[PDB]
Amino acid sequence: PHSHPALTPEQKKELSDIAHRIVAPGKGILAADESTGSIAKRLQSIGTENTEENRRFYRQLLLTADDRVNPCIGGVILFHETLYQKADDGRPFPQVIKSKGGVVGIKVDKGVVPLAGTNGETTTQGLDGLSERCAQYKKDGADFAKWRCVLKIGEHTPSALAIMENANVLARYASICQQNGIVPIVQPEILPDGDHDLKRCQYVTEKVLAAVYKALSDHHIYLEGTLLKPNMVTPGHACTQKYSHEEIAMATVTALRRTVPPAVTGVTFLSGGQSEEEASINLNAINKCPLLKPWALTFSYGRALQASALKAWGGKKENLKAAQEEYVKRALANSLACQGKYTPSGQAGAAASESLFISNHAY
Amino acid sequence: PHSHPALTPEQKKELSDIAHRIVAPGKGILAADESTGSIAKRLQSIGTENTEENRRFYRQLLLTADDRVNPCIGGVILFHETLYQKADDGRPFPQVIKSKGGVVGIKVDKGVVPLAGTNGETTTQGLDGLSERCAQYKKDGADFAKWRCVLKIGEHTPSALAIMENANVLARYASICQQNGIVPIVQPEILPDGDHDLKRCQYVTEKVLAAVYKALSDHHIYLEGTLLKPNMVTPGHACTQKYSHEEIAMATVTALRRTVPPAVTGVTFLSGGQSEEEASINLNAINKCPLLKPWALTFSYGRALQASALKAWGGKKENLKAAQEEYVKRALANSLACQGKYTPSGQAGAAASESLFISNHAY
Amino acid sequence: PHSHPALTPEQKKELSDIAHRIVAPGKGILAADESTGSIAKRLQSIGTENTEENRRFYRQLLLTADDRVNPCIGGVILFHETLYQKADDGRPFPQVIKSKGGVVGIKVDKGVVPLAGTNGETTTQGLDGLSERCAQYKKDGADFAKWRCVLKIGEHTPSALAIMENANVLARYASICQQNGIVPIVQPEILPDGDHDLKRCQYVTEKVLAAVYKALSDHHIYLEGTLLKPNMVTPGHACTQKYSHEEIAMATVTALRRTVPPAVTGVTFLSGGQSEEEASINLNAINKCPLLKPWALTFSYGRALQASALKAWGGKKENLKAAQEEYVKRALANSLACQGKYTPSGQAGAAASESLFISNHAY
Amino acid sequence: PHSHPALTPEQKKELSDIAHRIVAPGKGILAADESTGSIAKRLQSIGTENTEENRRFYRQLLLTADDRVNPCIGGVILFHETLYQKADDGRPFPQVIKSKGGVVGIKVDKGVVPLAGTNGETTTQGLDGLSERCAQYKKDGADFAKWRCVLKIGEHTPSALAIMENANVLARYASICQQNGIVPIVQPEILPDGDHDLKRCQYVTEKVLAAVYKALSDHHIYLEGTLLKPNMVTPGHACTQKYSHEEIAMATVTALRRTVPPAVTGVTFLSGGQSEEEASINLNAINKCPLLKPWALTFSYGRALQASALKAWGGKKENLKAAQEEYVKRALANSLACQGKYTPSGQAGAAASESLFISNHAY
Repeated sequence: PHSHPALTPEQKKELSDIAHRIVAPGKGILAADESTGSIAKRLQSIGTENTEENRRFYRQLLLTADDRVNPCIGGVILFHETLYQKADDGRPFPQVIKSKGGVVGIKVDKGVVPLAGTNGETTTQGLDGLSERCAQYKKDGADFAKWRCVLKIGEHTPSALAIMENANVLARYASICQQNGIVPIVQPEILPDGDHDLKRCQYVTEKVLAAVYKALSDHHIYLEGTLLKPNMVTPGHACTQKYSHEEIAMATVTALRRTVPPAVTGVTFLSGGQSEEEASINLNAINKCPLLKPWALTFSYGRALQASALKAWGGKKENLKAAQEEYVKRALANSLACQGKYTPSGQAGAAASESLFISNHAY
Repeated sequence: PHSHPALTPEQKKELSDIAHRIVAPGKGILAADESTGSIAKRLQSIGTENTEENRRFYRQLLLTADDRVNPCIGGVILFHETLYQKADDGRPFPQVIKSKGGVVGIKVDKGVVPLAGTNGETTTQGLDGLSERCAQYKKDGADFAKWRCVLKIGEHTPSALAIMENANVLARYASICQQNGIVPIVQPEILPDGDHDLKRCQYVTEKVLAAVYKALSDHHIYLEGTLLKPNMVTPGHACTQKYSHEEIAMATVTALRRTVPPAVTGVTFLSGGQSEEEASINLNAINKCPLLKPWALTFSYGRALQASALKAWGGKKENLKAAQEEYVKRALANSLACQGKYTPSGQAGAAASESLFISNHAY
Repeated sequence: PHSHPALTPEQKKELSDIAHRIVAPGKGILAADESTGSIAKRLQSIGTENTEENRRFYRQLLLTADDRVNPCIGGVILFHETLYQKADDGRPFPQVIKSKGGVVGIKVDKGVVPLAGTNGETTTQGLDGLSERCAQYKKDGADFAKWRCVLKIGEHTPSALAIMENANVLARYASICQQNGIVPIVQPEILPDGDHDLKRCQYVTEKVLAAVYKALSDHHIYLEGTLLKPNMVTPGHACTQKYSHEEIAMATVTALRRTVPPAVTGVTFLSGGQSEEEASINLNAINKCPLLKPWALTFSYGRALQASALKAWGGKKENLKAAQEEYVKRALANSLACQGKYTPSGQAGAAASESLFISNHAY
Repeated sequence: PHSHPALTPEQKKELSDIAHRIVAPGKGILAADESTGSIAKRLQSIGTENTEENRRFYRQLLLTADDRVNPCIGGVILFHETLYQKADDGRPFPQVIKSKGGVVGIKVDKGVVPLAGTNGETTTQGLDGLSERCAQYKKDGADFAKWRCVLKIGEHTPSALAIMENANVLARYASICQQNGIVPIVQPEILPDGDHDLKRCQYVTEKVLAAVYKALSDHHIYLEGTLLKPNMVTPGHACTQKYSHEEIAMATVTALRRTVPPAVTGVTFLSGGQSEEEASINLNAINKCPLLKPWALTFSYGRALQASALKAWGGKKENLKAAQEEYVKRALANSLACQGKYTPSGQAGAAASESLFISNHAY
């Protein structure tokens, strides 16, 4: 082959520094990049009207939490709208985040689209004008981008086409980001839907990650200047078998060790519909695995850090401090979990809200 | 594998019918899809200002060609602007085209962007919202589309990356079109730049087309519902070895036979910076090549069809008829070219001219 | 990519000449390259002993069928052993084939081996020292070779690995043959085993063929100096669905039209467990198909040419002429069929049962 | 996709155990697997005529080294012949190796052959019947195997065909080995020949290694049951720029971190023409590199351990005592280097006993 370096030693350093700040020991990411529609769903759930001020207010609640959260929050992913909003104090949101020590992030993909000739499989769009948008994003304080691709497990899925196409689009996305001084989060999300077991998800996860990394190589991506946002290796939600958190940990860590080169700065896990406490325990178990993990493994949770806070809010202005507190709490818990210092680990008799698929009711 | 019907019998018939209609014996394609920036160039070089009206009247000037052109033009590629323009008679352009018996085409790509880490190589964007766009274009009279990818020959180009990426993006575009009833014209354009010889161009052409058709296969593309708009196999514009028309025909056809499968309805050739006459002589030669050609070998020219017409016009509404006459003659000339029934009134056709590269000034 | 001529003009011409001779109009291939274990089975079924002497006689009988066979046989695929045996007059078997106007071929693969981590899939060995074997084989009268690869349709097969691998091994084999002056017959054989219907077989046939030609292109294979020996697109042997011959014909032609480039000199179909009649009938139908077929569509039958001749001989030298006329009959019949001239023969004792049950009735 | 366990957890256990035993901290591999041809070269140099007895005695000299080498040698690669030879005490070589705590390895490839249509590139053969040989080798005491694949850097090398094919063959060999309980050493050898600089060598290695691991994944290879035998990152033997061992180590470690998954048990570097001292200094530099290294970084030296021992021997039995001491010292010197605890007694000594390899008069 022949080389024509995409980045200079100076470009690589900036990307590497940013990537390292976000996942520094004890820190994770707050995913509060819910689209106007997604957020509308949540706000509706807690009986609050999906209004402009309301959205700007709920984001304030999170980004304006007391200094207690600072060493826990390394990065915050915002939606295009939020990025251009102001706080009560006047300060534009990206500033509030930076003053507290966090790196500003922005979701740039434009949704998933169906791939013809498959069984409900998709790919993601958003590459058009990405360079210009990323250029403008870096200008407006943003440093890391988010892009979501989704894969499904089934009898004939994920197919080779979905694996190939999704891997390629991720590499294209990452390439443009790196050119604009923006560290790209690679997010090949494998859906926990179905009744497949643990090994299956682990096999599929390994296959997927393998393709992903080879594509990044083809597109000449500076891996140090990237972060991996994968799904935890877990059994399907409908799976009848039960698994210990330590099994989940072992599955996940092993899968990553067989595919993710040590050059990748970090792995920020998705909650994948797990409960707040469950997400912590699993994360802690992961960091507690006796296997050599050369990358940082932390969190990139949305609902798993907001659930209780959203409820505590309920759209009530007076519940401000109280709701923020629930978030500060989830914050600390996860700061300890990414360090394997989060005590809550050995618990199951009253920790899993999925015993229905274990009961005779599933047979 | 396992089948998952990308299209129904009905959908396939429509694509095939449209496709076949475009390249019927004696018919070619007029490429009038120059974007605002490219059309400016033309009007600028002749001497008329880049006015919207000047562009509408100009394009009218082509599409209003008397019935003589009817059996010649099977399709016309339009740019978005032109699509919603009306002729002086009040009738919208797509309808005018149709009343003459031609099929309306629409360019859908958004230009080429750079592939980081390459030697000036690019890919093409346009996929975002392309599905909804095609559906709108179809309701509006468009039955086929055009997407231009470009590849270059150089000491280290085209590389594996550019080849894979361009063929992949093309397959994507082809899938989105076929879903919406629009026949996709696949354009893997290899530039004639450089001092490379005929054999080099033939070689890379073969490696490009091969990757392309493997790509269409993976994406489950309906070949019968597509068309290939490639470059003729010729030597580089700065090459020293002079070749006969027969030599370029034989090289072109052999490369196609080695890569393009029989199911592809037709091959619409690009001019490639060739003079109006050169294009007709070459095309004619390819059709006169003794080798078996199972697909249509016709044209999809732009400059080769409107060079003189544009000139004759000179922006003056009074130059109208003569300008139009130039076009008809190039339409007729080529109509016979794609049938191997054409002959320039020379002896062994028109000769070759000022090629400083095939002279003492190239050493 | 970057060229590096694998063959000189003369080498290409040699290969092309040979390939074209084998598939001249009205001609096909006699596949009599049964391995020691294969011919043993057929011999034992009729009670005849499996000795080199018995084999030499059986092969002798076929190889010297009356001159009426000359125009029907373009080539004969022999097993190693036979290439070195002589006819009763002391003349080397290949020379007996050459004398009759036929081309000599040799089996070169070393059989299929299990693929790990698959559902009983395989690949084919035989590469080691193949270039040396081919140089010698060429010296000894062989002009074309045969390499068999087996793919099986199942709920999840052929897998991406089996397809990729089998295509790669074929391309390596072909390359070696072409470097030693021998025409390689690409045999991507999909088994009729299973209860999959026609549609399923066509889809699988199309996916596998695309991969094959991409690999051949990747390994710089000269298509004109190759022959493709595939399966006709038919329903699985266990399929309950009844299909007419015209459907079988349309499916097979459609699949080839969509994947086999026109530069391929010819397609030599194998019988695939069909009866002698079925083989002639389906191939005739194939040559009747109203679609454009740029390549010679012929036969490469083993059982479809011998089954009846084997029942005439029955191990007794007395039945020499009886056996020979049977095969002469089947050759003449397929010669018509490969030209779409075969008149399907009426009830001739068969049409209830063919020849090889195992035997006829013994207690 | 869908899994089909190529190995049972127990087989996986055994493979993992072997791989770990080989590269235990402070241990490395002695590559004494020279073919009859290669060794004859070394013997000629010391006026020793290549004979069955001489070879057997030189191997015995090396293998009978005093017990200090035991904690240095985790394994020894042998050639077929040697596996069945016995030391003067009546016990077969494999038994002795094991007596000294070492694991026995065998070279299984059948050498390289040229790839058609490339700039003199090659691929490796040796797969035919490999499983049977593996079953035999295991029976006789071999626990791991060696397969050499050669890659060359130049103006247009390695080519995609060369990367693709070699990576694929390596994977096929690995699959076969693991099925027989033999730990396969993946050896994608990039030649130091040429005048390319450090940057190019590092860039090429990364691309090759990425391709290799993608192939291993595709073929379902158990990484924990394999080892990697790569070249160190160094400029070509014809390069004129001066590089320090620190730059060498940095380039080397970096490339590995970017491509080799943490699951790979160990990495055994090969001599690469380097002098004995150069090898130890470089291996040590590598271990002293401040970058995170998840896998064991050791050696698999042949000439970098035998050089002075052969010379010392000089074909004189008296020099037996002498020769053995030279070996033990290099081994002890490398046991330390693979632990980053080695130090040169001032200068080195390369140009004095050889003048180096590449291109003095190269064959």
